[PDB]
Amino acid sequence: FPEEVDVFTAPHWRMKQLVGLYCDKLSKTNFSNNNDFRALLQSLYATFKEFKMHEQIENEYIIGLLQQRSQTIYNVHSDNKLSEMLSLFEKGLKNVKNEYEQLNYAKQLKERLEAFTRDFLPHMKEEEEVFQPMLMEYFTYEELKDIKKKVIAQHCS
Ligand SMILES: [Fe+3]
Ligand SMILES: [Fe+3]
Repeated sequence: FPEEVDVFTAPHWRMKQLVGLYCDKLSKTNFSNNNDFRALLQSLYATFKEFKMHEQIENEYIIGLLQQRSQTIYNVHSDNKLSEMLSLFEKGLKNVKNEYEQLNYAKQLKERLEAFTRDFLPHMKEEEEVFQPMLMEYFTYEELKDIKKKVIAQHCS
């Protein structure tokens, strides 16, 4: 699809960049060290806050509009369980004090992140492969250009 009407590709480039970044940080983190541990969780909190913003922008500026026009999207836009990811990080930052707790938490953190990323990727793929074509049908080219402008503005501060 032409770039100027593509409402998912650039934002998803950023989200994918962020996934790569936290996967790298996760692999290098020494979970036995409290400073490494906290730094990782603070980074995750920031990243997943941006994920949360991303989904919100989509709901408000894209999906909301699309659902109003198509009338055929019955479950639509998954949730990705971001609030619960954030609550997990918060518990690590607030309740984990020593090495035993850090290493037990780490096992669960890794499992939960793997699960999230396993769902996040297909979620983004569906938007690109299913929603984008639909937008092409229910909006004019110029309408989509304007939607993209708003979407980019919200994503980029
Ligand atoms: Fe989404
Ligand atoms: Fe998305």
